[PDB]
Amino acid sequence: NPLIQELTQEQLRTDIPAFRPGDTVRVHAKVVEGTRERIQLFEGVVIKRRGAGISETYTVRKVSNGVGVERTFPLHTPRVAQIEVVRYGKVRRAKLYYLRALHGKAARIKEIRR
RNA sequence: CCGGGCCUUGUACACACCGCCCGUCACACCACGAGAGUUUGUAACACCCGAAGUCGGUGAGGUAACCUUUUUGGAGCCAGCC
Ligand SMILES: [Mg+2]
Ligand SMILES: [Mg+2]
Repeated sequence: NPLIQELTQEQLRTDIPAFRPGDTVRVHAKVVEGTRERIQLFEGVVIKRRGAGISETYTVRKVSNGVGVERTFPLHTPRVAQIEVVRYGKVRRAKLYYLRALHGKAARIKEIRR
């Protein structure tokens, strides 16, 4: 594990803010077609971060057209150019898996301003 | 017994009782009903969820007009939230 950290330190990334579960975040996710490269903004609430160092992943939930969507990303990708936090929600949890069963007015996170 | 004539009478008969005519069945057609159910539609009702929008309450964030010091603070407004 020390060797692991020493190896993976260079591919670790530092443009990340210290965001949490509960807080809304936009991901500038770039997708690749081979001929073009398009960034698209996936906004959503963060249900979980999990992992250590470079195995750290986080998921982001959205409700596009009445269909709950849930998109996991590794934290340290070159294919995610920016991670904009836009609300600092308050929760008493780390894993917000209760949000999968709710819809809308009950699935609302209480913003803090901090 | 048959036939004929005269009166009268009843009749749903009038090529006039060798008349008329009821009902079932067979055949063909038509329309309708009931029917295990199946399929559409309307209109409400009881709950759940709930867009936009008005209204109400908040608004430590943002804010050229107003008052203030002018060096900034306020009033008000807005985003946003409920
Ligand atoms: Mg006879
Ligand atoms: Mg019928």
